[PDB]
Amino acid sequence: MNIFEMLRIDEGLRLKIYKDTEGYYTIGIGHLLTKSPSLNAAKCELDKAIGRNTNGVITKDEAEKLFNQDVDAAVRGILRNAKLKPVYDSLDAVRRAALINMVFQMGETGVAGFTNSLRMLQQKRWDEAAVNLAKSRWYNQTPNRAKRVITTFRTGTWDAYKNL
Amino acid sequence: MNIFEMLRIDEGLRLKIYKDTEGYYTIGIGHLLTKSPSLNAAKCELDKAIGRNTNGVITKDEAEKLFNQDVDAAVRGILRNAKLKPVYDSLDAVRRAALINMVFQMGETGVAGFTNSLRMLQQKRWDEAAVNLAKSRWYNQTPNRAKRVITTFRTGTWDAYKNL
Repeated sequence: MNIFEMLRIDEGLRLKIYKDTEGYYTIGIGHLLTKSPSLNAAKCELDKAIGRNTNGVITKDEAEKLFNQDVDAAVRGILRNAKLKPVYDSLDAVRRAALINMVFQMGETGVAGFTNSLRMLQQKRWDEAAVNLAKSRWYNQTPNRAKRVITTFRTGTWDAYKNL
Repeated sequence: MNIFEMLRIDEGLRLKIYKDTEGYYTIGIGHLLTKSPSLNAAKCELDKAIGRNTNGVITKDEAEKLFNQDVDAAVRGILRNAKLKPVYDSLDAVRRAALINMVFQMGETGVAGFTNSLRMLQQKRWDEAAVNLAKSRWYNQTPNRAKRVITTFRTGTWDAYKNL
């Protein structure tokens, strides 16, 4: 297990534009196209992301390339951010995947706002961090993935992703 | 006077996205970005049309390139269409500009639907064509330009664009 397998489980794979559970247009492995309610906006953003007139449908290799870029963007965002980098640097490889997962989903700015949870993870207070993360808006926005990500931070194991 | 000067008068020039009188996002010299109500859709379509992240603002040379492409697209659309080509081929240079003007605005499919007006222009019944065009939905959608374009078809002169 690693960050790629973890996110494949949390995001699933689609080759056509679809709306996530919050209503946002998404494609590939969790690639957010726009938060605009406009399908035409999403269709244009897709064409921009891929470099051709896709007519709303991508290939398997195109999905993999976007996923590679999106994971790298999350790591880049962590590394540039003064609140995220120290936490990332302090974590073991499994817990680093849980952090990248959160930034992949919510972005650098969003995750950097989890001030108290970040502090608890840096202090290695795993149980208290898990309790605190479960109070966040994130926990109800995407509950299935949030519970698995929190188990990962709590335990430092892949228990939540076993057999998935 | 020619088609370029004619359209500069009818469309005006803007270097930032604006909405036309029908509410559609437009830029440059009458370059329609989208009929979607979404500004985000329009912003993405602009980036696609130009080939860079424009942040909603283009250069004078970029406006000229889009205008060159858009006039050529209108001529290409006339030449491929069985209802438009015979009319175009029959018209003098001034009246051909009035026809290109209409196709630049409404598209090949749209203008090809003016069955009776097209027939009258091919038959050189200028007065009757002018009366008939003034009954169309186009005449009330964009009345200032429609009156000038109709004068051009009626007279075969540039009278309607003199000093503008």
